[PDB]
Amino acid sequence: SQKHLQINQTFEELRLVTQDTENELKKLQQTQEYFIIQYQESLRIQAQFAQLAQLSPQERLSRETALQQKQVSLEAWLQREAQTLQQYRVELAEKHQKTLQLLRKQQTIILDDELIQWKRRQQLAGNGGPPEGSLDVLQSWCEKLAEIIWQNRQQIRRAEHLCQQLPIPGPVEEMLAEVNATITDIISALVTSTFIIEKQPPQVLKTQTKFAATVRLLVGGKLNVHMNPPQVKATIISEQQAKSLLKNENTRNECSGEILNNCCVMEYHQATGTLSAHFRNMSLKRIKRASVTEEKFTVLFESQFSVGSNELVFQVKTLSLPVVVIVHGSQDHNATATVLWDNAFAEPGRVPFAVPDKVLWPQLCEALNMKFKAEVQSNRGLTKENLVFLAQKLFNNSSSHLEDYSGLSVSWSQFNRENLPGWNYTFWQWFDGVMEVLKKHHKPHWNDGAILGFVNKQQAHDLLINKPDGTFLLRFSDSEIGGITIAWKFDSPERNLWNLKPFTTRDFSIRSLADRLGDLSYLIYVFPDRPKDEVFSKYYTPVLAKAVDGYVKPQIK
Ligand SMILES: CN(C)C(=O)CCN(C(=O)[C@@H]1CCCN1C(=O)[C@@H](NC(=O)c1cc2cc(C(F)(F)P(=O)(O)O)ccc2s1)C(C)(C)C)c1ccc2occc2c1
Repeated sequence: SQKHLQINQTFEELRLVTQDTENELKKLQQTQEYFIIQYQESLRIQAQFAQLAQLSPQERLSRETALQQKQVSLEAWLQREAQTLQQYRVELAEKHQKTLQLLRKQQTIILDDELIQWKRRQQLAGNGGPPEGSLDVLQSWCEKLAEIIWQNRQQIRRAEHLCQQLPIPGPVEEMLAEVNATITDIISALVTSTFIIEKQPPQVLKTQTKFAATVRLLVGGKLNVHMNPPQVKATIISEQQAKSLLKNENTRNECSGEILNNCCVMEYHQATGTLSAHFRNMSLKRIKRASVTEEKFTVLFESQFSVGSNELVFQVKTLSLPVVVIVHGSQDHNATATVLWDNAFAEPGRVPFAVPDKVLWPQLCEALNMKFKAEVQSNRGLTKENLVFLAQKLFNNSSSHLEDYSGLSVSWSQFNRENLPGWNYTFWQWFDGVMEVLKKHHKPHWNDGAILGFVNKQQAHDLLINKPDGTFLLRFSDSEIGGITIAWKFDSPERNLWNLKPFTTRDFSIRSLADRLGDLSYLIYVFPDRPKDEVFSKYYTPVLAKAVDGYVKPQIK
């Protein structure tokens, strides 16, 4: 891939230049060590002058002049090697600065781009979007970042220890403080950012229901963390409690309810190299709520762990995607609309649960189509024609051209607060009502094309006129939520086009949609041409004999 293999180039380049500094560090370590032994030779030259100063000037003539020559040269060498030791120290800090600034570039790419892309993909998958996929790619990149930063951290620890053993003043001290300032800044960011929720908890959480979540740390294996697997504490929080948590204005263990099994320990898995806490049996015990259906909450996962050193401790916190809490499950219907809006229209880097008031119509379309396909479980989504029908209903306009609605904004109030033109419901109620009846028992029929649905009473009439005396279509009724009305043709005294009473799921519980179509004589050709028993053959109930009626084997009528 494009910037996928570009990452690997600037990753390998980091490992190469980090090895060059490793070579220069072991080299300087030797240069210094020799210099220390040579300095003791300079000290030992003087003590030699004392034992030399005993005998006659017959021996002292040669001894004192040779010892002077050896002391001058060694003293000039020690003085030049002393500058060399300092110059080399600087060149190592310059190199360490260079590989760290380059490491920051690669860090930001992994964390602020590829990670955010994964998290956005995850966000939209809540609304039915495409799956975000495995973290494998980002774990490998995070491990590299963790490894390279750790290597550079221990290198500058060793570089520092040499300086304390042999101090040389100047720029070195300040440049070393700067590399350390950067080194901690990089690890802190790397640590906090890779404590992520792999499998988010249910966004429409029903009280007293077993739910699950999975919080992975991407730098578990490649750092001194899996050795002591840390305890992770799940905690339900409010939208205000989250805005405070992020601005650092929290007050102790502030929260909004109890969670059974809200504590779990991370597990290290060899081969996968993954450190992950799978909260398999969580459950909501109670809630706080100072609309109920428009109330955002979040599962706050926290943990504390050390990274090798006893001093090096980090406190990690990650927030779940906003969840709406329900108790009776009856209001799942409206909860879904708030979650839908949030998952679709959340702005990157927003303050906790900041969604826009209005959005342009085709933005909302994208979302409705996304969720629609996902719910009815079919590849047949909302066509440009169906999109016009919903634009007509929502905006209360007459136009049949989709491009007309392009600049129009749907507010949250227009979507699921104020009711439609002359109805006892909102657009989301009508739309979700339709997905619900389809999903509940019409998934095959929708997929098979047998339910045109998104056509108005007029649209249906200006279609079945030019059709034989039994042609009919299936339509979504505007008056009865989740209702499917039949539009058919049959020439009689006054009327020749007819709209039968809409069927609600109640009616479908008694007799099937297919059992009801086959039950009616007049209905004989499904629109446009297709015969009735051709489209609904499959779904016809083969009346099976009862046991009470005395049948030893399964029989049909
Ligand atoms: C074996 N079998 C299944 C039967 O018994 C079949 C017999 N049947 C009928 O013919 C019933 C009996 C009463 C009148 N009737 C009708 O069919 C009449 N139709 C209506 O009364 C209405 C049509 C619409 C359409 C909309 C709408 F288009 F969707 P909108 O866009 O405004 O929402 C809304 C309200 C209404 S009221 C008639 C066709 C005009 C004669 C009938 C019985 C119990 C039913 O329960 C559900 C459907 C249904 C069907």
